[PDB]
Amino acid sequence: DTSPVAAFFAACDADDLDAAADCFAPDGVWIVAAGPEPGHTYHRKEIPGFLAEIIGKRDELDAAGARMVYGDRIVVADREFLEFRCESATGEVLERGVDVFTLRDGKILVKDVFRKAKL
Amino acid sequence: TDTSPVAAFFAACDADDLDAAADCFAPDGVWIVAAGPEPGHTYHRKEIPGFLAEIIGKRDELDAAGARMVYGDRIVVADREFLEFRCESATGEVLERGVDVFTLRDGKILVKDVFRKAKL
Ligand code: NA
Repeated sequence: DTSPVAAFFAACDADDLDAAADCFAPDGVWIVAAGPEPGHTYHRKEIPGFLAEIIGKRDELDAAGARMVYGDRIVVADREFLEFRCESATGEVLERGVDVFTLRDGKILVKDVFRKAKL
Repeated sequence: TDTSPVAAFFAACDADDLDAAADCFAPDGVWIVAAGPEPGHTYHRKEIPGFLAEIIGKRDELDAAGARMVYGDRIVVADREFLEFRCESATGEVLERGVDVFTLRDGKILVKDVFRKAKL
């Protein structure tokens, strides 16, 4: 499996944040679900700092008893699709969404995050 | 015209045949909108006709305001289709953006699961 998406998640589980950032193309972006665009585009120079923050949040939520549950990673041509949800210790869903990846030359060109929301 | 119930659903909407649109859903099919307490809100089959009527009225006013829906290509795999969408103003400002995840069963839509970008 040569997917940079698989490589990205393996890097994050190993806490190898430099290897995780290197799964993105030189012009790659990470577009989070919330922000003015709507959404917010993190450019490549911003991904290391963002990764550090989200890995910290992952560890805190894990310590608080929550867990991330991923669906099947689905690949079609140059796109990968991945559903996810974070559940608390009670099963309450804390976040649910889907990642849409666009790949180019074996690197992540776009990680585009979409979410469910409360009112 | 593709026989996929996703293609059929959008064809019926464009044709303003809202009964035909709803019948693209399985008898136990659901439409999970992006926002609600779940998070999201699950509309069951019997509630889909009333919800469809609302969004079509919203579509018609946005269309009259010069906005347009721009759909990606339907990406088909396993028992599922993925469809990105965005609503743009007459000048290209993005008003809405998201992706539909369709779970299919026996030629009907079992789940339409809507995910979105959001402003703060
Ligand atoms: Na078809």
